[PDB]
Amino acid sequence: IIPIPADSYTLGFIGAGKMAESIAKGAVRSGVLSPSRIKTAIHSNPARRTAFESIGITVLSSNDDVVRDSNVVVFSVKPQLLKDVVLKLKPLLTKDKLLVSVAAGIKMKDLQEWAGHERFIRVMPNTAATVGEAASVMSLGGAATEEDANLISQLFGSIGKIWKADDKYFDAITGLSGSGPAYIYLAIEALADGGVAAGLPRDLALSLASQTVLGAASMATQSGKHPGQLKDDVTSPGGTTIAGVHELEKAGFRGILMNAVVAAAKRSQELS
Amino acid sequence: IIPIPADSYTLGFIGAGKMAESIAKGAVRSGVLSPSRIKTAIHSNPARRTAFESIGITVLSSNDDVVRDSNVVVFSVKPQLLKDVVLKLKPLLTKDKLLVSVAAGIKMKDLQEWAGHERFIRVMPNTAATVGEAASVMSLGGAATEEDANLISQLFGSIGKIWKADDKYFDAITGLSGSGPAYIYLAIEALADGGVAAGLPRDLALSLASQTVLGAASMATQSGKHPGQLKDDVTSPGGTTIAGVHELEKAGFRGILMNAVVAAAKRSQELS
Amino acid sequence: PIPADSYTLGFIGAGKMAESIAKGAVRSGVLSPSRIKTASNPARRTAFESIGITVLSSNDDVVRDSNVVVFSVKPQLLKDVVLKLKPLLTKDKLLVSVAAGIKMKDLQEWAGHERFIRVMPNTAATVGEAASVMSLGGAATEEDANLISQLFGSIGKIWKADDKYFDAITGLSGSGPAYIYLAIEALADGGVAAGLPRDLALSLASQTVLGAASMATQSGKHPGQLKDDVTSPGGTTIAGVHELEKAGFRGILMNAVVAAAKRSQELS
Amino acid sequence: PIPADSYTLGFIGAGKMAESIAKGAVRSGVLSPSRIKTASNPARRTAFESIGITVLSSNDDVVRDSNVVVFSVKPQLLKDVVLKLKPLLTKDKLLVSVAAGIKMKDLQEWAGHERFIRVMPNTAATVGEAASVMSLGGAATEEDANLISQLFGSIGKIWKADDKYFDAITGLSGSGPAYIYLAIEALADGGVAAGLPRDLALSLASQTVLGAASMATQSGKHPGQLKDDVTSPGGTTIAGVHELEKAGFRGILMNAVVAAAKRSQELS
Ligand code: PRO
Ligand code: PRO
Ligand code: PRO
Ligand code: PRO
Repeated sequence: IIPIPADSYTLGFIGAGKMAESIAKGAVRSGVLSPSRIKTAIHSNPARRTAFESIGITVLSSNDDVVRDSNVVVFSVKPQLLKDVVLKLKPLLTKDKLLVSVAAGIKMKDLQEWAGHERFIRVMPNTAATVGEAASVMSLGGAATEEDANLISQLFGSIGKIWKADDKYFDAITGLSGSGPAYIYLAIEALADGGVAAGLPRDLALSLASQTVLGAASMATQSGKHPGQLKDDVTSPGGTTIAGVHELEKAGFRGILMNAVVAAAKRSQELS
Repeated sequence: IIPIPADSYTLGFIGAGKMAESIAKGAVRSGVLSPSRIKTAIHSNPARRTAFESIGITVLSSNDDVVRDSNVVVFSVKPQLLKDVVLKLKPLLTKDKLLVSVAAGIKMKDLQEWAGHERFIRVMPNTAATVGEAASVMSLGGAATEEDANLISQLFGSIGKIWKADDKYFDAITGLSGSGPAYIYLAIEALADGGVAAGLPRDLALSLASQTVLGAASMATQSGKHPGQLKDDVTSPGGTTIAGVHELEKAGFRGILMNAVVAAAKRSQELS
Repeated sequence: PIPADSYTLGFIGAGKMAESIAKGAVRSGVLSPSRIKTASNPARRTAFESIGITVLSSNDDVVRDSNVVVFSVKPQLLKDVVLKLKPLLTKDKLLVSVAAGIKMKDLQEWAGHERFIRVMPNTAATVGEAASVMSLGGAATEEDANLISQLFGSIGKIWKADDKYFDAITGLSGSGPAYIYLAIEALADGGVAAGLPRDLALSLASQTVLGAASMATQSGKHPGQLKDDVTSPGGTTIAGVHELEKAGFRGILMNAVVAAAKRSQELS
Repeated sequence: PIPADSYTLGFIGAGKMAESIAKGAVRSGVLSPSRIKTASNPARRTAFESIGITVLSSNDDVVRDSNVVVFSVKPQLLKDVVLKLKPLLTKDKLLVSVAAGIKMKDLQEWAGHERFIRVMPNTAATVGEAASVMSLGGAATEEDANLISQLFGSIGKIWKADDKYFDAITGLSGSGPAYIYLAIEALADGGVAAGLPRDLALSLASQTVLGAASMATQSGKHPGQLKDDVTSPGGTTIAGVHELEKAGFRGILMNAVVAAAKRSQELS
């Protein structure tokens, strides 16, 4: 358990999907890494190979060599495949390498057993990694150090925001930050549909819906205010806003979003 | 109707509230122009005076003089006060001066009648101007030129996004981009409450809710995809996301947000 | 490997579905009636003979003379029919089941080999607009799959899917037509409620549904984008869409598919 | 009589609908491009020229050279366009409006005669599956009606109805497609909710809806009878139907048609 060189470490991606690509592009764009310090492996796909080569990253032909040449290894293969991929690589997963999983649903306990050591970090990002606005959370294996954690905070700080949480919260986090985008995509469509129902042109309605939601969320993220206080700031007496809010409350809007989160968290638990 | 000098115009703020401050700071930050080209008038308030002076803007003691010395005049007084303010200034509101109103609910027809001419532009921003992510729309008076329009698009561009729309759409716009932030503030709180209901710590739940909403909206604003396609991208077969979406649909979630927009638009129309 | 242009096809079970597949294959020229065989009912006999197909008197002989065998007997009877024919079901013969609810695992065990394809069509086979899905046994080849794609392309559209999805498919493409029959009737009733004559209302409802689905199948657009294209500002379409959304219309159709899939699973 | 086999057709308004009609009429051989003429975008010129149709530079000349004239300009513009052309709108020329919301009474007053037919198509014209209805001006002949049935039979189906029904028709065939687009999406979402892949779920949802509607349009059966045909005892289909009925599904689609019809009436 030698510390990972903060400025000079090499990063290996096992699994070359969208999420790996988003992390690699983000890390390069923000200067956390240069492409020469990143490796990935691809077998079947010439298209995925292009995506990585086109940003200056060397694509090797085996997972084995990616691991050998990497200080930090990020596993992003489909969850059902991960176990076998880890077991295959096990002899090369020496304790001087920091391992990271972004696989949905795979608990720390299992990651550590498969790898045979506890220098492992688990990250659950979400779909907004693509535009650098992910909501990510990380949990630490029993041998992951504070310096390991900071290294991974910096890496994933390049695709959005990142927080720390106990592994036991990850089902619930899945129902909120993992699944929540889709609740907001519905909301944006419905707002647009509402604008059209009130007489707006479709393109304007949709533009305004998206940006209105973006704006409100930015107010929430930056203002340091409770959401109740933000709602109080825009609800003028007997005005348009409070009329709309009242309809939401009549229908139990808040409860409906609570139910979604809860059901999704419950499904996450059931999928084990 | 001489064109406004694009590089050398002077700007006057009648009404020195948060919205005027935001536009002024933004314009200066982004280099659209220097504080020396900007004037505002304040009577009662030494605190509002500080806010403007502290960014290098000269505060005069009368509205009359602000207008005299300005090519472009932005009215941001409370809507109920606007009519009387305009009527008082009317002799000074000559056709060579481009007028702009950010007042909620005041129609172009009325602006033009009060001012006695048609070189008037109406801008309806929303509350996210504070963090530079406003959803704004502009309508043009009968004598406002394309160049006038561009001058305003550029002036305002510091506070968010701006779209052009007929004045007749503005009641409805109020129900969507004006009032919509409060719908999202409810949504953020409800998502947080949902996370806590599923076992998450409050601070994490709130941080995730806000950033999950921000991320989704960013995906919608940048991706070029229909919201339905974005939802389809994140709904894995039999997964957590679709379970949550299903609860939203069972409850008529989209129809509720439509009802809010429509009721708010209806209230806007009733408030005249 | 089955001869692509000269194979013979045998139908075990001579019901509506087998008739539809036979007629479709002939109409479209995939097959000539002389290349088709099938095996109490004089009326069913007529249906096959009337399109030029030879009706034999035993299942055994249909199998002997066929490269490809399609089983369309009632599901509860299939096991015994297959076990009876087993000695004749040699590996050079591609077997196909259209039986509702019978898993690939079971088909393969009954036959004693894995050169088996499962197809689940739906009721619209009758008018050549079936929504069908196929799963492949462990020894079914790509060429076997293409042969069956071509055969069932003659009665509608066909897609590939893992056998494990077949319960859920049943709740969507199997059961979905009924959801649409209710919708057509309710649309007609709606037209009448708004003052239209009944015959017109019904004609419009059916052809409106047909037209919309054709737009969906051919446009390459997401349904949401299609809905956006027709929803004029403050117009008639959006007013109607708003009533749907107030009532949770989407959710109700999701519930139907989910409950039907759950029932399919329970029926094993 | 308009010459049934040799008439020339003129499009005043060169939007999507006019393009769909022109392409349909050509594809099906009702017309050759040389027998069609049209007269706001240099891009729209390409769309018509690219299928062999001559674009003229004035509405006046389109009319002069046409036996049959189809008005597809935006409804608010139609009155002024007709009034401008009035001296050229002689009684030997059959006039047609596809403009939403414009009553026969008004069309006839603007044109100064009653040899006018009104057609309300819907969005599925683009794929040749429109649901259209026509009403006849006081001087439109049976032969005029047949000519227009044939023309619009090239973009889907067409029925006759009194002008007074056109608000309600709008709520049903005009607005209905969107109801179906929501249905298709919801059925796909339902499939995914039951475990299906998205692409398969969507493909199946669209084709299932297309198939069902084809059964309705071709079978000659009442929708209730078609629902009875697919609802097996205690099976998957009836479990899904039951969920629909628990929620009042039929009523919701009735509400949509009614509210849309009401809005059409309000938009005058
Ligand atoms: O609550 C209201 O009426 C004002 C107007 C839109 C934004 N807030
Ligand atoms: O739907 C699912 O299961 C995955 C996990 C969260 C986002 N998509
Ligand atoms: O939404 C509307 O008003 C138009 C007319 C029917 C189809 N779309
Ligand atoms: O209702 C049932 O169970 C069968 C299966 C789908 C079509 N009808």
